[PDB]
Amino acid sequence: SVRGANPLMFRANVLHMLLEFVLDNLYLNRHTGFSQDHTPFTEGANLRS
Amino acid sequence: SVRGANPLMFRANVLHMLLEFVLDNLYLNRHTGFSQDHTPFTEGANLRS
Repeated sequence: SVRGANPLMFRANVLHMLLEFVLDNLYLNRHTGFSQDHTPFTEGANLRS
Repeated sequence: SVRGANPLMFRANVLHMLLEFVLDNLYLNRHTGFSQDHTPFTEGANLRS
């Protein structure tokens, strides 16, 4: 069945999915500049672009 | 808008305008010649041309 799955491998497949979810979050955030606000919604705030 | 100005930039605008005023007002003063008149409402004064 395309719409079916065996309940006896739920734990194994869920924790393999957790492994891939960790391995796709292996990066470093990079500094990408800022710009001083000109509209008065947030006074003096520097927003990342 | 073509007729708009940011109210957060008013002070910088006014300071730049006063700087333009002072830099426009940097001159010396010529001694041009003057001519004596004989006016019934200004007797013998030495008015300048």
